Parts: sequence; C-alpha cells; structure tokens
Amino acid sequence: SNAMKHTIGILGGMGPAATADMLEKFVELRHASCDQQHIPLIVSSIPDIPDRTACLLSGGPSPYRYLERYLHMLEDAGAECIVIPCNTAHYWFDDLQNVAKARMISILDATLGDIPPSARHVGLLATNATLATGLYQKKALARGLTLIQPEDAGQALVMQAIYTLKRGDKTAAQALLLPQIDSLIARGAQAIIMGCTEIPLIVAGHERAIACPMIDSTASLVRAAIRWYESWPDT
Amino acid sequence: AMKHTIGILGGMGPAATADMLEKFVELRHASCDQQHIPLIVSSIPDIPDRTACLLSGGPSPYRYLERYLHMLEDAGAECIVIPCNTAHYWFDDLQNVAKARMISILDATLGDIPPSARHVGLLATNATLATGLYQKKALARGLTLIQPEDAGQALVMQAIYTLKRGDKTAAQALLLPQIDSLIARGAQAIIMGCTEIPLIVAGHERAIACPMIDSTASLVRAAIRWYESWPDT
Ligand SMILES: OC[C@H]1O[C@@](CO)(O[C@H]2O[C@H](CO)[C@@H](O)[C@H](O)[C@H]2O)[C@@H](O)[C@@H]1O
Ligand SMILES: [Mg+2]
Repeated sequence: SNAMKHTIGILGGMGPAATADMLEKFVELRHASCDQQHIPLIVSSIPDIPDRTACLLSGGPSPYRYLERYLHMLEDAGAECIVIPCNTAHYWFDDLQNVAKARMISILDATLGDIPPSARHVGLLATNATLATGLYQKKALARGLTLIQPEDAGQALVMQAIYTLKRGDKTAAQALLLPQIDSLIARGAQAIIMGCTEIPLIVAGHERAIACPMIDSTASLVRAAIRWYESWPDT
Repeated sequence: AMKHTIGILGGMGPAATADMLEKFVELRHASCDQQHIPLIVSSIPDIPDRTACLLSGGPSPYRYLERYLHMLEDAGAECIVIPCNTAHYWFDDLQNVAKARMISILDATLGDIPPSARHVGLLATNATLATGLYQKKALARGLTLIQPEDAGQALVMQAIYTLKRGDKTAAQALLLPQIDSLIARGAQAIIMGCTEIPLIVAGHERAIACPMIDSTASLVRAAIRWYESWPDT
C-alpha cells in the first residue's frame, strides 16, 4: 500500500454500483498477465455522503465535509492519486484539490478528452445538478463543443432513470433512458457523453442498438488513472 | 470513516474483488445510495500468489495480508472479509493479530448449502484442496466433498488462472466440462470455492443441472448480517 507504490485511491460510494463498475473497468482496461500486474487500489465506498443533487438544487446538507474526510482517509492509507467516480461531485473538485496532498484527476477533462475530434455536437446525459451548475460547460466551450441536453420533460425522465438505477432496478431504468438517447440522436447528437456514473450501467449491452458513440465518463477516468500510474519510472 | 465500516481485504484477484462490491450492492436492501453498506476496500494485487506459496515454495502472502489488514483497521474498518478462499490458510493467524471482527468465507459458504445436499462438488485452487481448507469443516457438518480427478483439476486450475489473465471465454470452455463431470459423479450441489469461479460461471447457471454455491455471495451475506446486527444501524 506504499505511497511509493503509487497507489490510486477511489473516493467512491456515489453511488456504490458505479463504484463497483469502476473497479471492474480498472481490471478490464489495464493490461495485466496475472493478479500481481494489476493497478494498486484503495477504495472508499462509504455511501452516507449526502445526495449531491439535493444539496446543489434544494439546499440539502453538503457532501463537502464527507468528501474531505474520506479523501484524507485515502491519503492516510497511502493513496498518491485520487479519482472520484461521480460527475456531480466535481462541483467540489477545485475545493478538494486545494486541500489534497495527493494528485487529483478530473472525470470532466478525462471524459471530454475521450470524445472523437469530429463530434462537434455532443449529447449530455447527467443529473439535474450537473446540468444546472454547468460542470461541463466551460470545459466544453474551450474545446469548441456544443452540448445538447434533454429538454425539461426529457431531463426529468433521465433523472428518474439515474435514481431508478440507484434504487436497483436496471430494467426500469433502461425503459426510461433509452428513449431519451434516441431523442438526443434525433436532435443531431454526434456522440453522447454519459455524464453520470450510473448511466453506463443502464446502457450496458445496448450500445449496438444505439446509432452514435457513447462516451463513458467512468471508463475515461479509469484510463486517465491508468496512464498516471504507468507514467512512473518504477512501474 | 463510518461506524461499523466493513473492510474488504481484496485484490486476490482484482476481478473477484470487483465482483464482491457488485454483490454488496445487489444483496443489501437499500432505498438509495445512503442506505448501502459502508465499505473500505484494499485491492492491492501485489500480494504473492497464494497457491504458489503453498505448493510451489513461492514467497508468503502473509506479511502483505497483515499490512493491508492493519491499513483497513487504521482507516476505520470494524469487520474484515477476504474474497479469496486460498488466503484462508492464514485466516487464524490474521484473526489473532486483528482488532476488527473477521468473517470466514469457509463457514459462510458451507452454511449456505441446502441441508439436503450431502454429496457436494468442490471447485477450488490446488492449494485449497491440498491443505484441506474446506475438508474438516465439511465433515463436521456431515458433508462429503467430491473433487475433480487429477487431469480434471489441472483444467480447473487452468480455468481459474485464465480468468485471472482476463479471458473469460477461454476459462468457460475449460471449466464447464469439469462442472458436468462433477454432476455425472453425483454432486448434489457444487461449491464455487474460488472467487474467480462465479465470474466464469455467470450467465451459465441455467445450463447447469445442479445448484452452484457462490463463496463470494455467501461471504457478502454474512457481512451484511454482521452490519445489520448493530442497533444503531
Ligand atoms: O482543463 C484543464 C484543467 O482541468 C484540471 C482539473 O479541473 O486538470 C485536468 O486537466 C489536466 C490537463 O489536461 C490534467 O492533467 C488533470 O489530470 C485533469 O484533472 C485543472 O488542473 C486544469 O487547469
Ligand atoms: Mg512506468
């Protein structure tokens, strides 16, 4: 668990299914000949972190002091680099980066970096809060992208899909989400960002039925963390 | 950290550890994220190969296990579970050094076998079989364990390490005929006694004529029971 081992901490639990999905992806995306070749990881999946959207939109209790606590726990355990598999939680990214000893890597930049340069007009599937606070907007503008978001009726259904997956019914979530993906495509999306970490779990298996490339924010962050680990002269 | 947090001392291998987290989500009833089990996970895979140590004279995993155990405790884990069957060779030693509660995969798994199944197949690593980890516990319960013959066990071992290398399709081609052989030999149930096995079998249970007992899922259920036994949870 050495710091000199370049251990990656996952500040997770938002939600727990997305965190488990990230772990599976670290295994998938890392080239390894055996157990011992995989990436060293310490994971916090401690879900009591208050709901991010309720905080931002309703003035519910802030997740910030939980994130800070669990970040220091990971650092104290030896994590040299920290990744957060929750898009909405990146509202607090800069604040956490101010207090962090460990390197931090943003899901937002990793995700935008994984969009083909030819897709200028890009759908965005995310929580109401990620949209309302514009987490992707400045970075997308800088890259010369136009973000396409579901209109109000559609967005409510996307939000319901996310929370339905969070409650554990994937089938019901899919029936809610898939029609919203087609609407984005019908409106001209050249790719669609899955900008909430439950979305890839809902979509999994249907990519073939979907006419445009889906950009997986969780997988993008995993790839970035892998590059970070692999950059070291001793790894 | 959180009250009654469960540490997972994982990474053996990492795919099985990920499978364990998925199962904690599946098997816990929760109204929302905030009702899920608090977990801190070590998946730090540099732990030396368990079977290689035991049958091949390779370096011992023990000191790694002890280190990461303390790490989890220091992070606030009050109960520790290990999603590797072969690593239970060291369970008693770890429990001695542990302040936190520990829950054995072996007992959790045997306790989930239907009482009607007397003659049970066992899919596990060579080391788990050779050191008899399941053996004494099973006999106490009146079970008779059936294991593959030499040739078949080499293929089970190959399947496990093939999954560990990341090819599930090749692992399945290797494993499935060994499952059929156990049933042909009269297995009333089969213990998947290696945490990679459920990953290989997943998607095939219907094709399989007898119940498979998932060691990972058994351990998860036992940890959930431990967590829910707290009056302040
Ligand atoms: O847009 C760049 C901006 O993003 C931040 C985090 O908000 O860092 C991200 O981008 C960097 C350069 O691409 C990466 O090295 C880094 O890992 C990623 O988090 C800021 O640091 C930076 O100003
Ligand atoms: Mg390197």
